[PDB]
Amino acid sequence: SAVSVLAPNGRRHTVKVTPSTVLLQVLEDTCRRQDFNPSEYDLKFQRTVLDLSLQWRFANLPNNAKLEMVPVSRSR
Repeated sequence: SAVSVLAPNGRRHTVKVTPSTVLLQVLEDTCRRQDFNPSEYDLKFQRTVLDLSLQWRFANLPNNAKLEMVPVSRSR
């Protein structure tokens, strides 16, 4: 399994995550290294929202699991 994050700011980065790994840990990890906040950033893929409370084991993401990056505070 692999996850991809396409930043609309012109920044395209892909992060390989596990299908059993919580996006929270990945998002938090990438957010930590990428010094980013969820309350200021939101992730969504197709018809599935990508956030912290969105586990792959549930949100069921695609192989490269490509997610779209969007500035904001969680889904809503």
